[PDB]
Amino acid sequence: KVFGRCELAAAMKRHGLDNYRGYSLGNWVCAAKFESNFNTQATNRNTDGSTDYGILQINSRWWCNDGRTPGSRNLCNIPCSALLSSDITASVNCAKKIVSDGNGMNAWVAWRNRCKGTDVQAWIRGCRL
Repeated sequence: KVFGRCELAAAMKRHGLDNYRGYSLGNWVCAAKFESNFNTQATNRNTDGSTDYGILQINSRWWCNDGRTPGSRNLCNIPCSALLSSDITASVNCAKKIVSDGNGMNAWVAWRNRCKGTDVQAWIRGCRL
């Protein structure tokens, strides 16, 4: 599923991401835009052989099991395919664990390079939240 901007903001808000660990909703919408273009089915393979899955491009080296990332962990205790569903609940629950791991949203390269420091609240302007 390809979310609309306000559609995703509203789903994310409903799942408790607004101000989660101090990150306002716009940060999460911005990260999702640049990680996946709001597409829950986005996958991208990394040169180490791990793969990033879903709307927040969660990586199989630590966070989910795809059966093909040898020596990897499964810290969200989920098949990576669960991160591709049209229902974002699994991606959100796992992202809450990631952002708690010490480095905050810097664990998302696109957020650090394209969202961090910018006027992120623009990503939720005009939405009925």
